[PDB]
Amino acid sequence: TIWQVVFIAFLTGFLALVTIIGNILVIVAFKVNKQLKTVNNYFLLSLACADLIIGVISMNLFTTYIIMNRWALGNLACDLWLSIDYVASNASVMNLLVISFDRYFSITRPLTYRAKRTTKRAGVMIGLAWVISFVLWAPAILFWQYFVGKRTVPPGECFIQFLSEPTITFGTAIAAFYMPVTIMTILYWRIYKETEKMNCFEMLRIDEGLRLKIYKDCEGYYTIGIGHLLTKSPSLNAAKSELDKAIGRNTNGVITKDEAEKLFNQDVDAAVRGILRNAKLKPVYDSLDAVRRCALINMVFQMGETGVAGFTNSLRMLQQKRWDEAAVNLAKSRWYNQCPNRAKRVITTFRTGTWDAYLIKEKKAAQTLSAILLAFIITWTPYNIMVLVNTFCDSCIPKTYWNLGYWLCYINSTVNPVCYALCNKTFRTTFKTLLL
Ligand SMILES: C[N+]1(C)[C@@H]2C[C@@H](OC(=O)C(O)(c3cccs3)c3cccs3)C[C@H]1[C@@H]1O[C@@H]12
Repeated sequence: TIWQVVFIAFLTGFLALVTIIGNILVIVAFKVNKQLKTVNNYFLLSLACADLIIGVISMNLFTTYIIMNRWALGNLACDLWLSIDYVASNASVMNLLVISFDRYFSITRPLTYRAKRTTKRAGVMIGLAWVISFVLWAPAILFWQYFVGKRTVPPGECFIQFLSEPTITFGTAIAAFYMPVTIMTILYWRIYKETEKMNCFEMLRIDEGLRLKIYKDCEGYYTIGIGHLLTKSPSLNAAKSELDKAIGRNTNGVITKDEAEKLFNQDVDAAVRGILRNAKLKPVYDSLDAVRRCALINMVFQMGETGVAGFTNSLRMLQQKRWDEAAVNLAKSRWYNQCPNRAKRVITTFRTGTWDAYLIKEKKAAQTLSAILLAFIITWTPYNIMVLVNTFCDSCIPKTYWNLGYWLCYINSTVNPVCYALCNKTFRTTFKTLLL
């Protein structure tokens, strides 16, 4: 009978169609919307590119492989198929690594990486990923039968020769899947917790500013980098003494772009830990929303834990949601008189709720990473765990389970473009305007 084989093959063909029309919709949408011409979208573009080539070639040739239960198109066809397949998938997981380190460096490195990232740099990183994936797999497959001497793969099958042993296969699974997964997992949980601090920075870049030399605040106080007050005394000799105390060497005045970035984070974390430690700042910080929190930090980042602890009547109104009543309550202080230009933008935040005074695009959690990673894990885990199982025995895993797990790794490339439309609304309207 085996008509179910033809039926299932048609389903996989349908699945392959959904994959290729889903990925080409992403490619087209990116090149016609103009509003999606950002860096992170270009990473999703290449991810869609890798899913496209693996959804138009790999899924089709594997369908015929399980259909006729053999490989009857020579050895070169099998070698080139597995090469392109593995490279594309390895470029896919490296791309996921790129995205993971992308918006993580956008957090930890506001100046080194975040303030220096173009579409050209993205193409280099992606291009580098494909080159690495190429060198790792393509010569390893092709030039292996020309290395040992004779081909192990018999006419009628199609697999990898240097993955004969289950030990070397499991080792590759660790270094190419388990290791990237744990990293992306660690990074993601260090993004979801540290996404609120990204916008905390842009406020301090407007108020305090950025400079490598040593200047003076809106009152004549020595400060280097991003709002880091070295000292309060009008003496330059002792000002640099505190500067070199934070760096580690004789800067003789000026610093670099990475040093200023480092000294910035040392004062922000000290402020936040200065809020939680303080008995009059901790309940206030926990009574405000995540958006109103950076505004409070801006006060602590400047005045200090003590300076903000001197506003008793003010902190009481913040907890009691007396925003407009606290807006005028903060307009009667030395801070509002000495450096008033920035105070107008801080107080406005406490009475409205949004940062329309500072403008700045809002950034909340990782809306894209959660979908694509969970999809990537759930789909590929039944295969890699099966490799772990296959390692400690032989006939413990049937060929059917290998084919299914191989297909589960294929639907990963199918769900990935669907994850794009199941998140951002800009991708939604662009997938809707198309096709008409
Ligand atoms: C979807 N794939 C195309 C197929 C199944 C998956 O296989 C895996 O997840 C593996 O750990 C292994 C494949 C083979 C031995 S260990 C990876 C390989 C490369 C990057 S991760 C991922 C890729 C890989 O080509 C196979």
